[PDB]
Amino acid sequence: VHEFAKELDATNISIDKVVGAGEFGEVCSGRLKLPSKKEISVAIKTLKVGYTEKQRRDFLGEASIMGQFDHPNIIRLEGVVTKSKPVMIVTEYMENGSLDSFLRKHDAQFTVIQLVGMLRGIASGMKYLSDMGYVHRDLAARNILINSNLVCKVSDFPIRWTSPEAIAYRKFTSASDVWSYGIVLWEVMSYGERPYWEMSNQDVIKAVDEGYRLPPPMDCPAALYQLMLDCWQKDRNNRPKFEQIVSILDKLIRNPGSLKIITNLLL
Ligand SMILES: NC(=O)c1c(N)n(-c2ccc(NC(=O)Nc3cccc(C(F)(F)F)c3)cc2)c2nc3ccccc3nc12
Repeated sequence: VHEFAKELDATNISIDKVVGAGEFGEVCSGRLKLPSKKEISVAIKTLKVGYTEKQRRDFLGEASIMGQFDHPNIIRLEGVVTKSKPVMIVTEYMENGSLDSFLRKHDAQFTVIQLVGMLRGIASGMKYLSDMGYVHRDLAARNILINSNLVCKVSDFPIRWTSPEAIAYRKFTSASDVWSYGIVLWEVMSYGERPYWEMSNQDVIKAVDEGYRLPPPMDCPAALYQLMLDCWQKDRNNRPKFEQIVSILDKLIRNPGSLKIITNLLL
């Protein structure tokens, strides 16, 4: 793990609060004193006490992966603590939490441009990840974190987010991430509505396979809805690349004049 993750000295780490239960144990908020003496807020993921050797492997393997990325829209790994206890992964702090929860608290309270800003950020981090040959496989609004300036960053802590072919025979590529991105794009313009709500999973699979798609969110610009449908092409070879998605979003930020055109599943 130490090839990509720095071993932090625990005396440099202060715990301030428990802010959630994660999968391998709790997540906390705290501060990290860097070698240069600067102090930053961090999120601190603790490995649960009484962990098995395997959960350790997996807990840290997440840090091996994260430590390979250095990008403004990917969660930054500050380091790990393994030569003392509890075992920790320390990451940059994101004040406004998961994106889906955050947007649900603020239904219809942002401008279309603010929302596109969030989406641009996500698209840019994914462009980087796919450039490194990484397929995320769990790209979803709940795995996107958003900081106090509304900057969104890909993270990773699922039928509704998965492409038909990935569901069908585990064909996971960057194009299946692009499918998931279109779902994220729906989640954002919907302010955190569950994709396909509570439909039986069997019917989510079946409906999408027959050509049905999520409907446009309320007041959704045509441009963003068409982008969702492009992301949701049945033929994975026909989906945009992340680089094209970023380019499209950069255009809509330049001219909100394009966004003026406004638009149960649709076939
Ligand atoms: N508020 C924050 O700043 C939080 C924060 N940074 N984390 C947190 C801790 C660990 C992760 N881990 C990862 O993102 N792992 C990971 C694994 C594979 C790939 C990638 C990626 F590179 F980005 F593709 C990341 C993600 C997020 C949280 N996990 C939480 C879990 C539950 C509740 C709140 C949480 N808050 C936070």
